[PDB]
Amino acid sequence: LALSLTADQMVSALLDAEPPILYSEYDPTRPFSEASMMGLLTNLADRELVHMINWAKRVPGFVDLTSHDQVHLLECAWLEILMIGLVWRSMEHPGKLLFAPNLLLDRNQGKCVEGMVEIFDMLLATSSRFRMMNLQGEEFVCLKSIILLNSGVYTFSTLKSLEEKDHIHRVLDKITDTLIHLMAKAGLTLQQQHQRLAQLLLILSHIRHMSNKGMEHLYSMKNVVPSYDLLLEMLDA
Amino acid sequence: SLALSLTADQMVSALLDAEPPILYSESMMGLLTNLADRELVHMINWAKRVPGFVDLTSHDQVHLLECAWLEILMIGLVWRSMEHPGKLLFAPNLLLDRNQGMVEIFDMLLATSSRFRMMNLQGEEFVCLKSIILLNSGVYTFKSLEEKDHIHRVLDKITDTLIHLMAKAGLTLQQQHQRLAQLLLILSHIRHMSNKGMEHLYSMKCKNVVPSYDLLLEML
Ligand SMILES: COc1ccc(N(CC2CC2)S(=O)(=O)[C@@H]2C[C@@H]3O[C@H]2C(c2ccc(O)cc2)=C3c2ccc(O)cc2)cc1
Repeated sequence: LALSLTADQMVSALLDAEPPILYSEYDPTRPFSEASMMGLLTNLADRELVHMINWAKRVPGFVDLTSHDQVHLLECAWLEILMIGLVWRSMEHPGKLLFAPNLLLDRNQGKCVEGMVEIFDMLLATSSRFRMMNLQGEEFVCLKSIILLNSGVYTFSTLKSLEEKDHIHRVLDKITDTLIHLMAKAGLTLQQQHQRLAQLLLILSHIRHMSNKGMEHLYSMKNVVPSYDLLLEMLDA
Repeated sequence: SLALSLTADQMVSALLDAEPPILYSESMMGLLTNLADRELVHMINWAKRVPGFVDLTSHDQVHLLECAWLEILMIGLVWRSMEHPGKLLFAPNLLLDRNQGMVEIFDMLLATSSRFRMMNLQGEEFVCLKSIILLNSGVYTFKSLEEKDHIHRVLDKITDTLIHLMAKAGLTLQQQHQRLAQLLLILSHIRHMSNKGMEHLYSMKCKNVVPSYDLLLEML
């Protein structure tokens, strides 16, 4: 059904699929230690993951994939999705990261965990870049769906496999069409439309980078990462 | 900036003419390190000819190269291996396949090579993509505000260059932006491959081959 959506139907589907805003655990002891703060973020992240599978099942075209390739895309994308959501929540709070409405952290609180100030600096800079470009909500939900479909597609010798990759790349093309259509409705010229598209997609490489760093530093300290069976369990419900 | 007055055809001509030669190979990590060592010297001199790159302070040029150096090598590899399905053409005399492989990276590099082949990636588009990698990889990690604004204009020029090439080649508008999106989403997998390779380099204890900031400033 996904490839039959017009642009505006794609936007509506994605908007209505949006996950809820969750709160951090209430009145934790502050200030934080390294362990306690990581406990809070791990607890929030784990609760956001249930809602991210609900959201992914509603991304047009996702369900058409085999459960195996659904899990694979979520394994590859889950941190990038958590991170772009964090950056979007944080746009209107310059200098700060809004992990939850009750958990707004300034730069110097990232120092609690050993090398998580560097990722904080990267998330803040991305939020400024979104604020500069005046990223629109309809653009964000498109970008977040691109992350889900694109991040894992390149590491899927059966003929079945080529069919899903083509189906991926067809949905991605449709979300590209959708992004362009929103820009044209906004009133951007063709040249501005092309430049803004590239410039939203180029930011995705940095979000990949941040995600890879996040994992990397995490390890240099592991089991907290969600397992295949866990993602696959949650999917089957 | 004369970079910002360039037409699409001047931009391609500048990048095509700055293309480094394909070098030859002459322990498998030793061979690759020797090759990469020689590849680097050409990449600095190539980066200096990317339009709008020398208008950056030497501090910012180094930061971009430090961020982008392994993505640039990797995309070169993928481009050389594109007509050798199943194999990676590290050099005309060092063509390897999966068995010789670091199997994780190899399969990611091969999948990237197959994607470029599936899309019929053109050499004019190739050079455009490497320039983007160089200018985009470290711009978010950065006087500072004039610098970033300059880099985003040059990036807009390369976008215009890519779109112009497609328009010539006969693609419709819808095919043009779809084309542009597919090329740019591949860059995000190249960044991922660079990160994997980078942590792997350190995992195998060879964290000395990563050119440092000072080394790049010196070569520059
Ligand atoms: C035996 O163990 C291994 C562990 C890893 C690998 N890797 C990829 C495996 C092949 C699929 S890799 O990602 O670490 C790294 C990127 C690419 O392959 C390596 C390499 C390089 C870079 C600088 C060095 O000083 C030395 C090696 C690469 C490279 C060099 C030149 C070039 O033009 C293009 C790419 C290989 C062997």
